[PDB]
Amino acid sequence: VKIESVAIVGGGSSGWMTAAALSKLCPQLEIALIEDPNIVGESTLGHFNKFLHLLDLKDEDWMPACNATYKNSIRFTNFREGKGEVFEYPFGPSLDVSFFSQTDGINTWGKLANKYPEDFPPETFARFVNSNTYLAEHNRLTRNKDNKIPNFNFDWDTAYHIDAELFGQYLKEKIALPNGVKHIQGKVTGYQKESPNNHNFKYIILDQETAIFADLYIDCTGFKSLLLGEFMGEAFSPFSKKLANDKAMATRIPYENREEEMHNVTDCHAMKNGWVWNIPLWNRIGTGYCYSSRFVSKDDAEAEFREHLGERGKDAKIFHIDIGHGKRTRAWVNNCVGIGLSYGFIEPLESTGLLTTHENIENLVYLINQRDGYVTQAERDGFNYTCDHQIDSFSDFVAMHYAYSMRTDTPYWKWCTQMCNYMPESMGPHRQKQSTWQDLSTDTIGLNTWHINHNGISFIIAGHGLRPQSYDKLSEVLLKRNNESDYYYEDIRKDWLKHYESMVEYVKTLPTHYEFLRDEIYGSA
Amino acid sequence: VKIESVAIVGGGSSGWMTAAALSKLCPQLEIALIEDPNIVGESTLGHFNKFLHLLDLKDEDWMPACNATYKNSIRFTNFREGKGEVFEYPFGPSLDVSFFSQTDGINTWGKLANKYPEDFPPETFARFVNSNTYLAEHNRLTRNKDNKIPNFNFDWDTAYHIDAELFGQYLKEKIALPNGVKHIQGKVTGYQKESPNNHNFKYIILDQETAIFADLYIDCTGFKSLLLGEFMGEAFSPFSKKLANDKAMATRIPYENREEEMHNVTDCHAMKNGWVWNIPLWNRIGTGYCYSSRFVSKDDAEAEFREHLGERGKDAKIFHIDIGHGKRTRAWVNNCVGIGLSYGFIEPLESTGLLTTHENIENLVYLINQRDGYVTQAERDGFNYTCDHQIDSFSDFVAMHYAYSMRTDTPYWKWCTQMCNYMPESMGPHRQKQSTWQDLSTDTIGLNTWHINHNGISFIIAGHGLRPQSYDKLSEVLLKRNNESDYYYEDIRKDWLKHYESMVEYVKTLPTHYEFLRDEIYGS
Amino acid sequence: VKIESVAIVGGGSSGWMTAAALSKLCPQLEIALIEDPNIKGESTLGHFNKFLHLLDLKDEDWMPACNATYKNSIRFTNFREGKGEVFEYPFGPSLDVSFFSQTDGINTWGKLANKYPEDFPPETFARFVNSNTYLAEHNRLTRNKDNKIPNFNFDWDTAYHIDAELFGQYLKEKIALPNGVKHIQGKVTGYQKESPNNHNFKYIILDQETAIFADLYIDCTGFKSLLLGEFMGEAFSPFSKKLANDKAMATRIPYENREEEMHNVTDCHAMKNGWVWNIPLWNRIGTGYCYSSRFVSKDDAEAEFREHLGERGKDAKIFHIDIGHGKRTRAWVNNCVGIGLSYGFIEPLESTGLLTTHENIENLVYLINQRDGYVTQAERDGFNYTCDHQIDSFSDFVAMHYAYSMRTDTPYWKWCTQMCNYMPESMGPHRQKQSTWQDLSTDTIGLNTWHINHNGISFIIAGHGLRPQSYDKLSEVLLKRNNESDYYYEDIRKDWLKHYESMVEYVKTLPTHYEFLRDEIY
Repeated sequence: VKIESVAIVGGGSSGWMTAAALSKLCPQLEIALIEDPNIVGESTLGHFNKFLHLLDLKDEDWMPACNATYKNSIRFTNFREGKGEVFEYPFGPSLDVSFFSQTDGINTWGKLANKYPEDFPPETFARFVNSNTYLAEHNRLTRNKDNKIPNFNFDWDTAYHIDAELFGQYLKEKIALPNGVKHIQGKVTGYQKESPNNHNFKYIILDQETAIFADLYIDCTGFKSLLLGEFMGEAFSPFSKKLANDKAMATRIPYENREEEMHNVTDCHAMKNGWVWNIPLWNRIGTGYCYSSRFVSKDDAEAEFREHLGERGKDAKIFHIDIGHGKRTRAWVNNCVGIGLSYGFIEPLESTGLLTTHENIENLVYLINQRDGYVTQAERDGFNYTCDHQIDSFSDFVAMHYAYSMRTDTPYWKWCTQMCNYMPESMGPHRQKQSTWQDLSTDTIGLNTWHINHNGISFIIAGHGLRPQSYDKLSEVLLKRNNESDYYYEDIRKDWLKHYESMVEYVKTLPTHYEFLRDEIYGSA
Repeated sequence: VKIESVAIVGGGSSGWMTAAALSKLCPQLEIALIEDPNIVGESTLGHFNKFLHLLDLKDEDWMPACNATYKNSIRFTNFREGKGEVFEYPFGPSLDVSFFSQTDGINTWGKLANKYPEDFPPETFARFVNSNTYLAEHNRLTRNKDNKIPNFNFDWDTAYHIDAELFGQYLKEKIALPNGVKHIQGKVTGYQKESPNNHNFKYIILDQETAIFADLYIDCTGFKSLLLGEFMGEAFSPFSKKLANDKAMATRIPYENREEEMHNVTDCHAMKNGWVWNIPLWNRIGTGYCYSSRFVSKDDAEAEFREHLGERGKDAKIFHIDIGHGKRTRAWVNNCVGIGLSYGFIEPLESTGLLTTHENIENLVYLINQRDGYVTQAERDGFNYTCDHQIDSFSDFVAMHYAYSMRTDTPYWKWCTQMCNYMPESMGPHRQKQSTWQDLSTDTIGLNTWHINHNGISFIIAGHGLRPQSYDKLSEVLLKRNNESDYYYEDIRKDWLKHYESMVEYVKTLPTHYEFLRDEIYGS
Repeated sequence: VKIESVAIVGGGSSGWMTAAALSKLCPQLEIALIEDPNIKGESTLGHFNKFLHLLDLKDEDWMPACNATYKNSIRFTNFREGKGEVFEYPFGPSLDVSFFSQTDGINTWGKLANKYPEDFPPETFARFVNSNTYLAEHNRLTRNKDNKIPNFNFDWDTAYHIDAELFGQYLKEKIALPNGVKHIQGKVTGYQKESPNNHNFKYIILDQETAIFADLYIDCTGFKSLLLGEFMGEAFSPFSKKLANDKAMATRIPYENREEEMHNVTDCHAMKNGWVWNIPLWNRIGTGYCYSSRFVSKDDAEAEFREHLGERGKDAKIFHIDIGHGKRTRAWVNNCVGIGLSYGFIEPLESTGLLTTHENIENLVYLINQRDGYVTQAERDGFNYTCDHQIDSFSDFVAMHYAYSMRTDTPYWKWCTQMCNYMPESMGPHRQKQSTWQDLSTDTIGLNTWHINHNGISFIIAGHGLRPQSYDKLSEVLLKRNNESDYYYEDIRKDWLKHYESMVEYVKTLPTHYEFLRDEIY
């Protein structure tokens, strides 16, 4: 019954991330990884820091081995109104409450925005609640030893841009192979079930000859989903009802001015039929268009993409990917687990690429270390529920980036903002597992308030130009009960504007992203 | 593309309340109101104070222009047992915790009721948690300068009896027209959609000739629901599964003793097949029967109503109204929004008449002021959810007034209390959006407790003669674990009974409702 | 119109428990109990103490009248791994927080288990959070006058093993009959509804002759469910989707060494196709096999059971019962209420036998004392909701005892642990009324935490060898955010191990269960 041996099929980031984690955190396991000899930049979340910490990986050691750079924020260019306007979702555990009204809490920024519009445009919300914003905005970095950047923790509030394949190659050479992971070179061609009615793999077939025996098979074969989707036949739920993007093209561009260009951030540039990601690495920029075939041809999207990239557009080698934008109905089916794109994928607008991967890895390590590799159907059902809940949460969050945009300038954006219904279940009599659309609507229109329970939504709807109270006369009328006054907002305004001007001056004395990497991590170029 | 111009169809309270609010709080809007030249008293909630404050309306200015009087409570005569018994739902932000046991909180009154029944009949719950109750009970009023009436704020804890048509006429002359609302006299006869697939109104037609162009059309046509219901074809969900009342008749009665009769309160008198509202105005009493055609004829209901009104019943002119007791499945459909009875209506047992109106107005003003009139489908879906949730909440609350009655003396009351199932979805496997029936049942029978989360339910089930713990031996047994004691209830009893006797004495030194109105608002 | 008179059909524990409660707490009621002359041991919860306290019943008076003994814990032998391993669910109002990390709360024991495995095996969770555990473990009892056993209250944290029939006979003679409950000897043969459309009983028929008139009819007829199930036709929802056990056999075994054997606890011994209960009474041990006919024959289950009982297995008289393992879709239908097995039943793995009974009795007493016997449809619908919610909760809790076992040694245990899907609704878009499976899965795999909201689940999954954080490196990494340290766990370990060794020494000076009963009760 017990999982004693594991066969991982696939050797990308997902394969070696799984092999490394299992080899280090589950030493009781015998592990093999099957990789086909005969066969690109990505940004991470805060979540990634937990994975790195669990594997004892120091920035100094692994970052140079995969052209990694630092990431302090996701930047949204052209998303609100399609006129080059910018807003950040900076990394942070919690909103800095330092300049908040005692009585208005999180709603303080919105009242400032109503009273003093010229001083508090949408891009000021992030600055007003998160100082990581300043590092991102002026492309600077610091370990913040003396806490001179408020409520910023370098280790945990800074994530990474990585070459995922080289990251895998690092985990392979340094963690997996040394810990006795058996590297098997071969193509998985077929499988044998245990019996007509027992749908567990008895073994999988390598090169139409060799049978690989394992207690648990892990599918790290990406969009193919060879073991979970094909062999075990698990259905695929697409996200096409709230997310229109079903295609991606990707490319590598050389740096023109490497020091200036190697940004502290993943930029997301909204286009006519989707958005383009910008991922600075040590040696190059990784960039791609996520678009909707519903609204644009492959040829038209590529002409768009090249035009958008300028001179570096013309000779850029572009690779088209068919993206499984959705999830399998289950991650763990019989004696096979989907880890990475074999299970699920959200377009990386919230740098969610590796989420499907390290979440499932940590949840697998959790169950295997529970009772020496013994697991019940109840726990596997729990694994499926936990990781299903998560990808549904994140897919709704990503959908909100489109839903609240002001853009109606193309049929794509007219669909996203004016036609698509994001709350179809909301008029029914039953409470939804995924109810953030309903709850946000209640809090904003119903109660005229934000809440720290919006962890992330607040930065997105702020950047799209929404406020908890849309007009000041509304705020005024709520003070009238207990004969209160807003005059102290004049002091919050003056004091904060002063704090901003001096915070920018201090942040300009800090090393640039490139300088920090050169001096602290690389020691070179 | 953004809402720059608005066409409101319908005058009345709803039409002019919408025109005034939009004209003042959304100055960027071009506004027109279409009213058909060829064509009553009602009570408000606390909610109404927010509306008045948003429009800067001072009591001195608007009250005399629409025969308005003050309202401190909803009074329920004849609802528990059908024997003239009375209980109040007084206005208040929160339950006054002053005489509550630290350990029993809200359940203090119930334990007093069990221990000292003669001293704590059902009508004492309201007195014990809200002092506004005393103003309502002795027909007195005060601005409470020095806070000598505990936890009462005159501005916000006092609502109003108004003539709704004259209130609209005030908003028209003083706010809407001055702020450039374009008054168009005409009958809306038809409409033209934008295209085969675009179901937005391209324009609406006036007198089968003139096309009115607007970015957004607001339906204030009342029960007709001409734009939302008829033209946009939005379905109607009736409340007939929990609320039986589908008819109203209404009348105007002259005062016999105006000073004595012009009450601080909306009285709701339960009858054989529904209930009669009493709304004191400056110059008259507004009164009507809400009834169920399922259980009584129009002529039987009218004979009932006239008998109930006494001598003034005989010559009273009575106007019969067909009430759309329910909601459209959506308020905002394409480029048309329902505001008022065009969207929804709950019989005014909880003075909820204007709720469907000022809630939707405030939620519309909120979205229009967000990004200069630009709104997403997500926000309109949010608007529909918010205002649907609210009318479902309030319709359940109103249903609870019937459900928990002791009355089984007519087939109507036998249906309300013994036959109607108010919790049909509750035995299924899924959690309901509307779960107050389920939650109250769990709190009372399951956990033997009330909660401040029952904001309002507590006054109603208290008045119907329910307690969180139905018998004292139950309370006794829960203290027995850690050898704890109730002896201090003797002191809560004596101290409170003293506080009541002296509170009535103070309240009797205050001006009467009529005196207050005469001296502070009118000057007759 | 209001409940003035009540007819209880059935005279077991359920019948007389109902008659006694109503007669004492609802004096306004006229009460009759109909019992069939030709119709001829169980453990309780803490909740039973509330019932006893409501009826003013002192241990000294009622315990000897029904061969009652004391019960401080449910013990689970052979349930984790099928190798004689034991863990307790001891009685307690709350988890004792005395040795908990301020920052880790309930997760403290789990971190100790990871750091110091040899010192904190699964059986130590109960010891670490509940001292009642020590009384149960060393078969001792005390009134704890000086609170020398932390967070233990003798009156409320000690329940009972009772002969349920003799308990009913006591309530009959001492409370019900003296309070004027009218005892009617007869077989209920039929009924007449009020009209085509009014489905209320107008009366029920006794011996095909006599009509019994009552405002409210209470069905205490057990699995028969004559009034609720048969006459009112209320459907039965079985629990076979989560609980495989559909059969029970039961027996009486004499004591070999009564002093040593008369345990402080209900033992639940997991077998090949179910589990055997051990209920010590004053004069005998009551014992039975709950099993699944799906996985084992009646003859095979009985051979199993006799073998398990040893020498006194061979001559033991065994009584086979067909158990209605489920609930009626409603308890209160028209003017008839199901109380006891007529409404619902969970196999007594969580000593839940009397739950279906005293909870419905207390909920009925609650509504009747509200407005002098007047009740609305809303209140009756509320009664149905409350008592439906409860039996669904408890049936899920009982299912968790199987679901999380390590046993795969028979097809029965392979089914319970590796095949049965306990969370079928969980992948849907709607939130479930019953979502403890979903919420426990989220708390453990999702958030790597336990919660006091698991009141009881924690003892079961702890005993099955599960931890909130499964490995220590995971704990380490979560401290790293807010620069926190675990150093102080060395002191929690040493301090607690000291407290345990001295707690065992003190508990050994206390009287044994038998000594306590002999000196205090008999």
